[PDB]
Amino acid sequence: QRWELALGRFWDYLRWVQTLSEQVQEELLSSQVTQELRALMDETMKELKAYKSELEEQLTPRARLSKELQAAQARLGADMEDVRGRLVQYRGEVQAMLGQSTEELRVRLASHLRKLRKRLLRDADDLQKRLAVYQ
Repeated sequence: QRWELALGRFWDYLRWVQTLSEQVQEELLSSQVTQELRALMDETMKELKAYKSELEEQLTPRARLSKELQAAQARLGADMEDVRGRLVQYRGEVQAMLGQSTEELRVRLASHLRKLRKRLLRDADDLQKRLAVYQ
């Protein structure tokens, strides 16, 4: 699916960001990372909505699976939005610290991202299965 490929590009970027290399940190504090993740997330949600709408339009006279599918869409979007939000929060916290060690913040950020990756795995799988049934 187009939306699955767009989600793949989001994943590809997130796996690099997780490393929290000094290059990642440069591009996080400059806002390049959060700008790019926003673009990747918006494309994923745009393609997912377009696909769902095409399926919708293909159907005849399920009404419950429809609301549960809307919820599965929303969960994926919320997962991606929370990845971005954690990275924006990290940047704001570092700006506030006058050059002192960030190490504790990066350990906490890395943990938030690992938990979000588990959620992304399960929420995308649920959404894929639900879309296939809906079709």
